[PDB]
Amino acid sequence: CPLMVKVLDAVRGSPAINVAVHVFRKAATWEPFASGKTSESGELHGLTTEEEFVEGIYKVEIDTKSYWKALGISPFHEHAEVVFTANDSGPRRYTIAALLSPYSYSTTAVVTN
Amino acid sequence: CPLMVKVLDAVRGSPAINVAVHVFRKAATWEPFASGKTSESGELHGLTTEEEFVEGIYKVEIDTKSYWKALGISPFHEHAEVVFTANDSGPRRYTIAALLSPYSYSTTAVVTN
Amino acid sequence: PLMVKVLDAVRGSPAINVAVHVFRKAWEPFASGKTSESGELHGLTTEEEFVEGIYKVEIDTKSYWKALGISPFHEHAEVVFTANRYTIAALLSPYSYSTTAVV
Amino acid sequence: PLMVKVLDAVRGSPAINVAVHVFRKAWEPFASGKTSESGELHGLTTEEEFVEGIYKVEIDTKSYWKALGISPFHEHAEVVFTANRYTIAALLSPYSYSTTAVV
Ligand SMILES: O=C(O)c1ccc(-c2ccccc2)cc1
Ligand SMILES: O=C(O)c1ccc(-c2ccccc2)cc1
Ligand SMILES: [Ca+2]
Ligand SMILES: [Ca+2]
Repeated sequence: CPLMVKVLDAVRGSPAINVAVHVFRKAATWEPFASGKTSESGELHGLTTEEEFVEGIYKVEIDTKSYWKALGISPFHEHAEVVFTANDSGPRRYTIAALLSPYSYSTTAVVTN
Repeated sequence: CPLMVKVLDAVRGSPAINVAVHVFRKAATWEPFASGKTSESGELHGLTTEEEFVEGIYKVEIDTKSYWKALGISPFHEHAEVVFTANDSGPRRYTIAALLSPYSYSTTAVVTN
Repeated sequence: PLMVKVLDAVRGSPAINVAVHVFRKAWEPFASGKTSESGELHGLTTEEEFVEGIYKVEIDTKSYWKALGISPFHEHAEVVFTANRYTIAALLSPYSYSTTAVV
Repeated sequence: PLMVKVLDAVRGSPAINVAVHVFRKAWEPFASGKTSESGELHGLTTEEEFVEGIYKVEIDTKSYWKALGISPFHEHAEVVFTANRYTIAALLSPYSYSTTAVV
């Protein structure tokens, strides 16, 4: 799946591979929810399950800093942090897509069902 | 596949479904090369083949105008037109991704092999 | 030393009267304001105050869209960077945003 | 009536000395120039000349990246719109660009 993240690299013209993604959910403060790394295709499947993914405000943080530093590029953003309310009118499936540059990022959401 | 196009809609939070995509190749003027429509997932596979996709300058035109008009939205851009040299140092596979808004578009490329 | 600009990709206009909050990591509130008629927010800080460190610029996009009658995806366009004149620009759509920094 | 601005997302700077060509559909060349130190190109046209119609703004991004020693994907960031003050902004990366219009 109900939460998928896809990341692309604007500098290299590739997927952003092995980038850390942390998801938090807003507590009664940000409580850890799930995390993972992108695959060779830039995708991260299997973050969560239908049973774990409840209504709430979620924060997806993509660790852009480590990713650029590891490629020998200077990162401006510390991380790319997408915050949204999920499932408020019923369960949906979300894809969070992000395009990364050293001084910019773009992000969109696809919401289904 | 060697040329794939993926389109997303920033207004509706969905794939851009059934959007016309025309590809031209620069002639000895823009000669028609291939065209198609995006699927229910926003993707257009099967534009061309390894044997047809030669070196050249290619223009991918995404018909944003028809797409917005059909949804009852006012389009500013007539079309989103990505122009690139392909295969100059050998065959590669290209994915052209585009994110559409009425007054803006973002596009990136993923290049493999 | 720090300017924020916000643009609306759906209407093709500056995003007016948008709340912008800036935090510095000790998140200490650091500066805030509302966008002008041009989509720009000047006068956030001073050179004396704006020291190197890690800043978050949080733009209240949700309130913006809701005032226009459009249901938005995000709570805010939130933007986190290490410092060390900065213009932070945000381009808004209901289900998307892009941000950049020009230094 | 028509301004073009170009930003570099890799270096976090204005894109300086970039060629910009504007065409009007009869493609008739209509206006052109090079970006200034601020990444902006003013003085392209006049209110008398800038009539409603379909315009292409073509930004010579390839030459820009090549001067910096970076191999670029695109030939140009080309941008096509129906008119009817316009600022057309382009944010450049080697394998990507975003463009917007603020009217
Ligand atoms: O693989 C995808 O579905 C995909 C990933 C990223 C994008 C994207 C394009 C431009 C800006 C931001 C994101 C589009 C499609
Ligand atoms: O008017 C400006 O200064 C400006 C316009 C657009 C952007 C921009 C931001 C994100 C994506 C594309 C363009 C930045 C600055
Ligand atoms: Ca609810
Ligand atoms: Ca060759």
